[PDB]
Amino acid sequence: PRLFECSNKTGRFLATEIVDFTQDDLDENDVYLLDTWDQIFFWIGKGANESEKEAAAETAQEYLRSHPGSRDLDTPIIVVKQGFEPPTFTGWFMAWDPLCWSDRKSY
Repeated sequence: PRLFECSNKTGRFLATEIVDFTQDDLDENDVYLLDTWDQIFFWIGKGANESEKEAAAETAQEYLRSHPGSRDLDTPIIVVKQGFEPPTFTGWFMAWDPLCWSDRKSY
């Protein structure tokens, strides 16, 4: 439910948590972490450094430890690339998306 913007300034990576916000505050290219019930959605843009995605990935696991379940952490994460916004992920937000009918258009 809560995001996590972690990016490096110049040569050092910085980890910062971001309260459940909307896409409006969603920076252009940054490393965010959206932990949902089914699984955590890892959104990685094009600008996001290779290290940021790595550090921000492990830093998030720390929070997951607070969640229930036993080996729920073993579950794999759905990697996301820059330029793809599925109507499923958006549902994880508090503000519904009009693109939720992307499937209704078909059988």
